Amino acid sequence: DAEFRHDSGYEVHHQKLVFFAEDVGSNKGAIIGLMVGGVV
Amino acid sequence: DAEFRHDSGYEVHHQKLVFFAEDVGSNKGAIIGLMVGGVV
Amino acid sequence: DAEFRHDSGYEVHHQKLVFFAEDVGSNKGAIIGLMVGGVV
Amino acid sequence: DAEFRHDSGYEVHHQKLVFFAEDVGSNKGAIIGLMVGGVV
Amino acid sequence: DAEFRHDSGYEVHHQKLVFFAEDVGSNKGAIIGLMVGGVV
Amino acid sequence: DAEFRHDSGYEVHHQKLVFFAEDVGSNKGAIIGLMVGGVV
Amino acid sequence: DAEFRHDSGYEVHHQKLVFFAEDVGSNKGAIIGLMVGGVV
Amino acid sequence: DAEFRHDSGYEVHHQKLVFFAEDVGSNKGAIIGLMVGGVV
Amino acid sequence: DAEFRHDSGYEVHHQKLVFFAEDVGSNKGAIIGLMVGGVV
Repeated sequence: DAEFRHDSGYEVHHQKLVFFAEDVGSNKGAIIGLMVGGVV
Repeated sequence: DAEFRHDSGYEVHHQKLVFFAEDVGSNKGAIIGLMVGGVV
Repeated sequence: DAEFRHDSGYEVHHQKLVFFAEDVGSNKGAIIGLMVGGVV
Repeated sequence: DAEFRHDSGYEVHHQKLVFFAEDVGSNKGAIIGLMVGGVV
Repeated sequence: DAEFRHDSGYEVHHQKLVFFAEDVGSNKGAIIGLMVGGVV
Repeated sequence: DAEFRHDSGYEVHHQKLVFFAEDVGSNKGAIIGLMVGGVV
Repeated sequence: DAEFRHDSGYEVHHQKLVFFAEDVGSNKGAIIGLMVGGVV
Repeated sequence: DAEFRHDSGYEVHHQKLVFFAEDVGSNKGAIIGLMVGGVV
Repeated sequence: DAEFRHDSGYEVHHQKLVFFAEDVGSNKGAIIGLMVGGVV
């Protein structure tokens, strides 16, 4: 029979990162625009 | 028979990150725009 | 029978990076534009 | 006679756009920053 | 007589665009930074 | 008589574009930086 | 004797700027993102 | 004796700028992204 | 005795600029990305 267009394209994400493990916390500047595991 | 378009595209997310483990808490600047595991 | 166009192109991502493991936290400059595991 | 500076610069706007006419409503991502007919 | 500076420079805008007329609505990514008919 | 500088330079804009007329809506990537009819 | 890490990095700011001294107030556009003497 | 790492890197700022001293205020466009004396 | 690493690198800034001293304020375009005395 007639088969119309089927919607799809499911997203799936799973990261695993380490940030600032062993480090002093002196007067650090301003860090930004930082992002991971995804878009926008 | 006639089959109309079926809606789909389910999202699924699951991260695991480490932030500031062992570090002093001196006068740190302003960190922002920080985001992970998702969009926007 | 007639087969219309089927929608597809599902995305899937999974990284694993290490950032700033063993390092002092002196007056570091401003780091930005940093991103991984994805687009935009 | 003496003529001081006259204030002016009146704004006027009038658009006409079509957004999402005939389209399924599956799991669409997040659209933003979208704006028209004006500033800011 | 003496004629001081007259203020002016009136803005006027009027577009007409078509966005997403006939298209399925599958799992579309995130569209942004989209703008027309104006500044900023 | 004395004629001081007169302010001017009025802007005027009017485009007409077609975007995504007849096209499927599969898993499209992320489109950005898109802009027309103006500056910035 | 043993001397643990001492917290420090005190901030201090003091500017002095002039904005819009002698100027008419016609239909000025929208100015934003304007900031000084500090971060964020 | 044993001397552990001392936290430091104090910030200090002090500018002095002139903006728009003697100028008419006609229909000026939209100025933005302007900043000084600091980061971000 | 044992001397661990000492945190340092204090920032200090002090500019002095003149912007738009004597100039008419006609329909000026949109100026941006303007910044001085600092980073980012």
